[PDB]
Amino acid sequence: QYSPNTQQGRTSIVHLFEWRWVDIALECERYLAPKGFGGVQVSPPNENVAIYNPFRPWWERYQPVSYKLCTRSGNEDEFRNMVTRCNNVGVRIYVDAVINHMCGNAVSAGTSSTCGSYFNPGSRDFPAVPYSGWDFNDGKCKTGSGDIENYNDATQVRDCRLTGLLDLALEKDYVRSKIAEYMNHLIDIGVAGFRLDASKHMWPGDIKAILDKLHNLNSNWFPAGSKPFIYQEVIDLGGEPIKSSDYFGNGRVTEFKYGAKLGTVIRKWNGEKMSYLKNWGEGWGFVPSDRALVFVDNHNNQRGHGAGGASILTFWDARLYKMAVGFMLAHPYGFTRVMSSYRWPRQFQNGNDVNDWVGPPNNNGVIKEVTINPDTTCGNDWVCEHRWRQIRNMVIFRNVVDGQPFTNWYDNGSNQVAFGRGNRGFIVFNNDDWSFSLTLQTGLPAGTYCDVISGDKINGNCTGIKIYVSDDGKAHFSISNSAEDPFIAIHAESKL
Ligand SMILES: [Ca+2]
Ligand SMILES: [Cl-]
Repeated sequence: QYSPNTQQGRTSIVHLFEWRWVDIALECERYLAPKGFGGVQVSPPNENVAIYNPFRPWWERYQPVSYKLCTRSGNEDEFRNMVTRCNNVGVRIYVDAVINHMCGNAVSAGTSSTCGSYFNPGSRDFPAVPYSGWDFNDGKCKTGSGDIENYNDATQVRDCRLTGLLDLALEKDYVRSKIAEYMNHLIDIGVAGFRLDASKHMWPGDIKAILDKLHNLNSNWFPAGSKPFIYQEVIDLGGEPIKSSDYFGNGRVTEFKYGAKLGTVIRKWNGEKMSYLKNWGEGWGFVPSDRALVFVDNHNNQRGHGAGGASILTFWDARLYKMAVGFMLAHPYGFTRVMSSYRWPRQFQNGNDVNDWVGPPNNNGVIKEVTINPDTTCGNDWVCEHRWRQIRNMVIFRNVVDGQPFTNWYDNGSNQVAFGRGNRGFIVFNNDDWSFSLTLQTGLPAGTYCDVISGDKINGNCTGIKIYVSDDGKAHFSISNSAEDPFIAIHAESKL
């Protein structure tokens, strides 16, 4: 469960949030595979409630109506096609599995679903699965509202409705079996793993019982005995009765303290400084590295919808975001997930974005295609952070230094730090309000290296900054606080 099942040498996955299956298939072949990306986390592929008030919000996809592979992203044939083409190129697909609940209990009965399936929340009827009143925790929940009212009671957090969402009775074999049927369908199609949505709202033991029903990965692409990669979304900051360690026996867990603390440090909130990142990782109270799925932002906290709050860095904070992603991608702790989003009309009112519900770029509800510009950036409002040179090059940096130890740490006692990864890579950051100019020990073999943040290595030459490492491994670095990107990164494969 703990191994990503990525191709040897690929160390990150990217969340292609709300992308269509045909767009992902093309991206796998034209960019992800050649650029060395390990895999793609896709949006929930199962049928969901079509919500028109507000107009097709991104969160309607977290309200299942059935397990049919029929959504705004495409149909079952398009999904299968995408998994096949991506696998044939070495890029894995990870499915966002929404198995804790069905749709909101107050949603109107009818066929307002992405596949026309009929459902009736009020009477607990979802014929397309099928599920009935007997398959929900209505009688198990002990709160007066039937919803989760207090997170200090670990029992209601698991048996009651997360903000009205009908809660599946995951202790029942029938329900466990319907969910396994769905997941095994995806596994046999070729998916390498899953993100278990709302894992905090499920009992570790119920989750385990489901995973015990799962097939090994498709033997046409994966070695015999391969188990699906499992990462559970569990928001565990401080002081809750539920701990993310309770879920270590099922697979990895999302470490939400990672992006929250990286955000406060890089923003320099409340006296925090980059020099404190010396012992980043478990030393900061994070889960063990081999059980961590890390990221700077995710789809639900980049819009103020989740763990981290206002400290979270996103593409909106382009300069600081690149630096945070760079640090994450250079640092050995955990398995990294890169975010890929779409722009929406942010509208802050009283400190809150009232347009945080807006779904993906679309035409009358039909998701727009991802168009690629001549400079490799995307159009149609897709941000495509995974295509930003600084980010894309750091994804490669992580691949090149995979397995190398964390060494040669340097810091000025403030916000100017540097460190290397064995003798395969070196990275330098300047987040102080003054310039950095110093000769550092890089642990790298002598030679001329291209800085992969400012440029690229293109046919025996660098398009950006060049760094010269001496016989003793020392090298001079100059970064002004006015630089577009206040950090420099060089590695074995950017060497001239
Ligand atoms: Ca639950
Ligand atoms: Cl997540």
